[PDB]
Amino acid sequence: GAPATVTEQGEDITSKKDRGVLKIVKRVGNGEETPMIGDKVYVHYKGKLSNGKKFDSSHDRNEPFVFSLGKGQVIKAWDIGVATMKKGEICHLLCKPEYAYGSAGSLPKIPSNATLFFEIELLDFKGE
Ligand SMILES: CC[C@H]1CCCC[C@]1(O)C(=O)C(=O)N1CCCC[C@H]1C(=O)O[C@H](CCc1ccc(OC)c(OC)c1)c1cccc(OCC(=O)O)c1
Repeated sequence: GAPATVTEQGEDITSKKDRGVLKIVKRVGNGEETPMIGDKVYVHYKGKLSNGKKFDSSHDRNEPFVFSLGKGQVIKAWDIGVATMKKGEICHLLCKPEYAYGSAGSLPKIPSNATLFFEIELLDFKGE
């Protein structure tokens, strides 16, 4: 499925090139530039365990997820990934536990040492 496609075809977007965060652009965004650090970003996402089991989706509450980019308000893979996106883009990310919830996890739904799949749609962003 989609996780396996990222494993097989994904671009390594980490600074360390350790395959910790892998990305495929699924829909090219029409936006010109990536958001700046600090900007308010508006996203819709689907989150799955590596095995494909759904754990959360913003589409279940019909509400975009909103955070400030690059401020450590979310897991490291998200700060890394969203920073590479343009407005309107949908990407798939595969995130090793070092760049997500590590040995601690996010219990009960996310276990220790989980590799996570996310589809992120960058709906919009506004300058810090
Ligand atoms: C099973 C995970 C669910 C649980 C219900 C809320 C969303 C959820 O956390 C999720 O789907 C998720 O895994 N997210 C949410 C979308 C952004 C990516 C990821 C996330 O970073 O969530 C943070 C978790 C807290 C966090 C923050 C910073 C971290 O590193 C610096 C970090 O590392 C382990 C962990 C998040 C942020 C804000 C709100 C939130 O949940 C809603 C709430 O608390 O009101 C969850």
